[PDB]
Amino acid sequence: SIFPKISLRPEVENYLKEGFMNKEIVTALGKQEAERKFETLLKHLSHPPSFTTVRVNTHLASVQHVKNLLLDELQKQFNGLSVPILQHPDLQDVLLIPVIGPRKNIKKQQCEAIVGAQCGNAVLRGAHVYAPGIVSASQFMKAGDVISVYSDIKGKCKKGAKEFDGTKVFLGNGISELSRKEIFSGLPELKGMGIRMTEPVYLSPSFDSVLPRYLFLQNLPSALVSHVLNPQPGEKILDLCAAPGGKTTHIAALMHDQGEVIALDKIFNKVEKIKQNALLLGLNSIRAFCFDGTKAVKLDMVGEPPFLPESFDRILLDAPCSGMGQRPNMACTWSVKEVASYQPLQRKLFTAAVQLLKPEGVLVYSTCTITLAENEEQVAWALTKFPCLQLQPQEPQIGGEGMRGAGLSCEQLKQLQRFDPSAVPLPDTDMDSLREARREDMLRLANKDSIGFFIAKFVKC
RNA sequence: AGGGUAUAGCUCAGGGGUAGAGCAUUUGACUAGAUCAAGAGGUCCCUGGUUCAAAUCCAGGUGCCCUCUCCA
Repeated sequence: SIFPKISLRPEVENYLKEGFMNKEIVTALGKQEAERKFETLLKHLSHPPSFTTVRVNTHLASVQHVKNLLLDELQKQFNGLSVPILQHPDLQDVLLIPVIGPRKNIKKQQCEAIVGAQCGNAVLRGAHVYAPGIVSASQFMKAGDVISVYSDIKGKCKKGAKEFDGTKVFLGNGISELSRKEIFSGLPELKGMGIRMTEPVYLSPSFDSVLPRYLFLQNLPSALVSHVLNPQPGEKILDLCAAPGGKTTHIAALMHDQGEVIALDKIFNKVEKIKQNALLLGLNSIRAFCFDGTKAVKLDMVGEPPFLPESFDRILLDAPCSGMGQRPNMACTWSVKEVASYQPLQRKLFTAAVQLLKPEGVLVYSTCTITLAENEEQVAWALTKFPCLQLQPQEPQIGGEGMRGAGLSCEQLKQLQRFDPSAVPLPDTDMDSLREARREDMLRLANKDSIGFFIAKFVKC
């Protein structure tokens, strides 16, 4: 629709192209088709998902209660607009709010501000512009000025700059609450509101300080993962890469906080964020540790990690990935070496996971990337190296089947869940479109028009 | 078969031989700053290797980072 394709390095785009145009897909579909599929994918990745999906913290509040509170909240924020809040029939603890946009009738103001690419993506998903996000602003900007926010998708703007000839993307207009002086004079690492978005291209609710103990903003497949893992109350669960602990706290909430959930991560601050989230949402079965997942298997002779092999009931490998499935992702200035730099680490973490998994246990491997090398290929590799593992069907089944290329069978591909951004056309949700929308169309939209994601389920013998 | 990164207070270019920009700060003019000038600034992370010579290339060490919705 409104945005161009995702700006990739030629080498990177040709890499992904090599991925989606392999012998198998070409055979089953033909080059003329697969190419358009790939291009459509690249065209969709630049645009936000058409649904704001929020997870309800069932361990503190019910879905109904939270839904009503969010109805009041949306009534407040949107000044009396009428957007619905659907409840997913398959994901019981997930609420869905449709995204209104894009709006092409936004009049660009002369007073401008430039945020980081990440902050831009956040704004497109309904966030305001907080002070640490602004990297550039008009030198004559005062608090209260109606300004136009642009996203530095290339990340080539040097902080403090009064002008920028690089690549900008209009995100919408908002009222400023700081002057350029207040932001860039001296060095105050100040926090708070910088730009209150009043006219965004995509209209979505702001989830900053609203129902912090009841809500958790989370993409549909990410919430789906914990459901697929299917943890039972009283079991022992371990996710090697947990931070900031969305899927962790979800797992804990599914177990009614009755059991043991061990969460690991390499970076300290991230682990602290896990703990903060757990304490916030009221989960007490969560125990977080700063630790290298690859070195989590006990070897030397001595409750904390490392752990003895086959000592966990279920294991979730939410492995680190290229993040190519991220939406909206307008530009990626990465090297190819950087993009494919994850396969070895993923494999190490996988091996460590399998070693730590009890027999008849469940191992869920999940990424938010679209590359074959990090998804289906890893599944084939895993099924080869570990013959004790066996691919399992998943519930609920929401995403598409696995992509051909790794040499798996159709029966094997059907047991995988791959979310494809190019599944459905980009819906230009308007109020008139809202009024005339069948519910099943909205649900199919939420299920299909989502970020890139991949889920695989394994059982040990 | 993990990767990226370390340079001025901040944000970052650059590049085998005299240290670069924007912003911040400092000073001077003009009417506190949508003005004009002027200079103040850094053992270029540590160690070792290649080399006549390493801030640059290489290896090891260390710190930070690799978004899976919102103080970026």
